Amino acid sequence: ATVLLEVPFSARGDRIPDAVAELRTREPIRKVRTITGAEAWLVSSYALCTQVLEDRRFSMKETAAAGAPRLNALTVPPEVVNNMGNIADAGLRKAVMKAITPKAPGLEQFLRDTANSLLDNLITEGAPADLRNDFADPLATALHCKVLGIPQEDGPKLFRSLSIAFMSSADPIPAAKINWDRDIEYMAGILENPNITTGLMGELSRLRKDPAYSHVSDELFATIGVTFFGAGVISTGSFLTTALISLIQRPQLRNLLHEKPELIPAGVEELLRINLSFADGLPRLATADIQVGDVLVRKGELVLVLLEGANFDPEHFPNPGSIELDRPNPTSHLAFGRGQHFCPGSALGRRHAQIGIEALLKKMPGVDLAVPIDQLVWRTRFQRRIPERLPVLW
Ligand code: HEM
Ligand SMILES: Cc1ccc2cc(N)ccc2n1
Ligand SMILES: Cc1ccc2cc(N)ccc2n1
Repeated sequence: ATVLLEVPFSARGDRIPDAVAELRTREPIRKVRTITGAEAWLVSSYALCTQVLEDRRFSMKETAAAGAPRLNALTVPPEVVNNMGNIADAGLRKAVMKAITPKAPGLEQFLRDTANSLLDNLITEGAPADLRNDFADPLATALHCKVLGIPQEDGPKLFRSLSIAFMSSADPIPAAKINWDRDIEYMAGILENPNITTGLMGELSRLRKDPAYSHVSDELFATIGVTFFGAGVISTGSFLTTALISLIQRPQLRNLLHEKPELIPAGVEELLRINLSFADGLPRLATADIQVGDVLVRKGELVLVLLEGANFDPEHFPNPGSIELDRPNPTSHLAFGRGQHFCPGSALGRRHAQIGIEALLKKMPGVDLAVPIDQLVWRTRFQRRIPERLPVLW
């Protein structure tokens, strides 16, 4: 006897397992067991993934209900899974969205200046350099301090919560509550701090004292700061790190982007499409009985939308494992989701990766891995796939 197929399949972010294409062809929705022991429906074709993400009867918020089959344990309060919903209900969606666009005056120059300073410090120190810990993550942390309006020197301590906050664990994590409560107290202090007048926290601090928002809770305001810092920093640092691996492993493309930097936006869109940074399918709970392909998903069951299942589907992206800069459907991948919950940080995430890549290719045009690829250590039981260190020379 064999056991029910377990997810996730591999924590490696540098290769897609051959199993995914076999599942997609044979059984694009099928039962799997998650790390909690729950059953779920794993959805792996582009057609069926888009169906589930575009049907709100597959609910994000209901994944937090007591008693439901779980992908992993909550690392935040259950009402917090619903954070964007709550932002919208408080009338704060347009203001949050405006504050996190990469369009603010000087923001792109700040990203460039910060990427160049981090790269000059690595060049001074000499090879090997670690492009995750000493490049992509500090660039993500400095960008999000600037976008929030909070001091750059507060970025490292907020960042240190993330290796626990974004765990994908079978059981509750006592350190995640200690760090969440601390980080909420920090963001509540920021809303009372008269020096914080710019970015997303300066805007929320003003709206807090405006009569049109006098009954929005102080818990929501602090929560938006902790959730957007952590989600933005983990998502952009982890995607930049694993896109740098895919670029370094393609020297022909690396040289083409170095020679024609105007192609970096189209290269970043293909690196988003092939990115394996999400370690688990996106979870949803059925709120009704709904036909998905050959399966009737029933009310209360867990569905997992496998982003690389959709993004490597050759029926939608022919020659899916190849980076092609002239596809006719280049932004139609699911790297930022789809539907009601499509990432509000999409533009910021694209600009962070374009600027970090442009700066790296100008400063270190000979960048290459300093260890054999199989020597990267892939973090396990985490919501992202990331190498613990990314050693390069140039
Ligand atoms: C390359 C970088 C990023 C990637 C690949 C990314 C990916 C995603 C994906 C796949 C979703 C959908 C989750 C779902 O439907 O279950 C999402 C949602 C979200 N993202 Fe991003 N993200 C990125 C950057 C950011 C940034 C920069 C921020 C904020 C500063 C951010 C904040 C959020 C929030 C708050 C949600 C939940 C939206 C809702 O529930 O309606 N993300 N992200
Ligand atoms: C439930 C949830 C909430 C916020 C999220 C933010 C992201 N960048 C990615 C996935 C997210 N998922
Ligand atoms: C045997 C079985 C299996 C899964 C079911 C899910 C439901 N929502 C209702 C009845 C069910 N019955």
